[PDB]
Amino acid sequence: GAPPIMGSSVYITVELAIAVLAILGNVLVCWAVWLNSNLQNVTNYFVVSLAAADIAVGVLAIPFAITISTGFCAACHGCLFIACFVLVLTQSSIFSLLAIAIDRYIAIRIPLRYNGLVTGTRAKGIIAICWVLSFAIGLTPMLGWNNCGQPKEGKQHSQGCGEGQVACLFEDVVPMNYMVYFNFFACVLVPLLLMLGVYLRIFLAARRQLADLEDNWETLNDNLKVIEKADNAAQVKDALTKMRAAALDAQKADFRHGFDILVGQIDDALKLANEGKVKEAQAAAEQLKTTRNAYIQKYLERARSTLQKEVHAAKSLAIIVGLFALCWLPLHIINCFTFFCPDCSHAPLWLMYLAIVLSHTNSVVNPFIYAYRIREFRQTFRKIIRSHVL
Ligand SMILES: CC(C)CCC[C@@H](C)[C@H]1CC[C@H]2[C@@H]3CC=C4C[C@@H](O)CC[C@]4(C)[C@H]3CC[C@]12C
Ligand SMILES: CC(C)CCC[C@@H](C)[C@H]1CC[C@H]2[C@@H]3CC=C4C[C@@H](O)CC[C@]4(C)[C@H]3CC[C@]12C
Ligand SMILES: CC(C)CCC[C@@H](C)[C@H]1CC[C@H]2[C@@H]3CC=C4C[C@@H](O)CC[C@]4(C)[C@H]3CC[C@]12C
Ligand SMILES: Nc1nc(NCCc2ccc(O)cc2)nc2nc(-c3ccco3)nn12
Ligand SMILES: CCCCCCCC/C=C\CCCCCCCC(=O)O
Ligand code: NA
Repeated sequence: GAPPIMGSSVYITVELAIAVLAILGNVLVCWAVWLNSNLQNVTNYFVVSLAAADIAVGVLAIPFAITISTGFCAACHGCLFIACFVLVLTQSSIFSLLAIAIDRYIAIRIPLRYNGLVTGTRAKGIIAICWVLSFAIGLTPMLGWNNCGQPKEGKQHSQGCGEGQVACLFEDVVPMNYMVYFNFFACVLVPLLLMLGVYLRIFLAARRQLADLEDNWETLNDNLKVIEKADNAAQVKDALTKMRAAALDAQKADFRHGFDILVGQIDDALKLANEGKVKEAQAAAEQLKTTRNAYIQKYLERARSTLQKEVHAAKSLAIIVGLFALCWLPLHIINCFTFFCPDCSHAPLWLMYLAIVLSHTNSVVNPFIYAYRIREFRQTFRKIIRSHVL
């Protein structure tokens, strides 16, 4: 077999390349939020917490990963910290992603109550709690759920470690039942499915409110034609009363002026209809068309635009969650095979390190998603680049 130093030279070189890109891209994200006040909102404070975790992958997790690949001799609990620190960062990322999804769900479901419920001070408290919990979850093996008590004696002496020390290799010290049941199923898979559900509910909420808007508009147009071809006064009254309710639920969901005019003109044409005079009620109802073409349509178009922007923004953030799953699932699935099929040959070492490298590349991608999908980030990236390096 080829000397190990050659394959490991490739692995280390790729890891360092990834580390550099992870640091630089995510520093740019934090720099962007710091300088641009329009990026300083609660949503982007979770983005920054996420960027901080990805910087930490480059500065600490990748160096740790290089170290533990050598199988060096170490006190088992020190090795455990080297092996598990990345799990703290991945857990922090999951909490940040989950918080962003819930944030966007609150924004679209109760926007009038959003800024009252979701504040920067409460968000900062949530970020601190999530980091603390990330340390507890990621370092649980250090509390005793580990195989430090059953060291591999052959590797210990073949590597020449003193006693009290282990050959520091991930799968020798971190139990597979922890990685599969606790880390993967409970701490990764369940939150991922939760976020899938929240984003589904976001798109459904946006679709329902768009439909409601269109319904109210066609209800105001349909009943206009009804009034224009009516003949009994009860006819005109029935239609006008269905326009008033439609006009009010649209009011809830200088346009306060446009609707005052609309409601007033409906009330006018309504009191005429109650008095029997229909032709003058129809005449009064036909001026609604200019209030509609002058105010209501304009507001219904920008309400449509706002929802479309929220949906497009929700899609961009959902892409972040999908790429997280794509980059981390292979390693988890491999662990499932190692754990659940003792009759299977272990995944080959080159595939293990490909899966590790892939998980680390996730710390590089998010800055690119922001620049391509989010105008405010893209433009802030441009200004920073063209001004502070050229
Ligand atoms: C930059 C600062 C904030 C963080 C860096 C701290 C890192 C380098 C420190 C903190 C704890 C340290 C570990 C503590 C215990 C051991 C066991 C020993 O047998 C080998 C070294 C080893 C594995 C240390 C490696 C270095 C280590 C991981
Ligand atoms: C998108 C998410 C929900 C997909 C997660 C599905 C994972 C848990 C599934 C997909 C393929 C499955 C593996 C397929 C084959 C085997 C071999 C069998 O001898 C042990 C179970 C084992 C190892 C399965 C474990 C569970 C597994 C890894
Ligand atoms: C891109 C993501 C979503 C899907 C990738 C699925 C990958 C991780 C799956 C597809 C085929 C799987 C391999 C199929 C066969 C074996 C041989 C067995 O003795 C060890 C596990 C091992 C080596 C599996 C490891 C996991 C594996 C490589
Ligand atoms: N199984 C596993 N192994 C490693 N590194 C050890 C790779 C290895 C595996 C077997 C072997 O004989 C020599 C080396 N890192 C790992 N990281 C993870 C992981 C992180 C998050 C989810 O899974 N799993 N995982
Ligand atoms: C400024 C950020 C500092 C970055 C710190 C990262 C440095 C790499 C950390 C771990 C390498 C040290 C572990 C090597 C122990 C080998 C001891 C031995 O010979 O057994
Ligand atoms: Na991350």
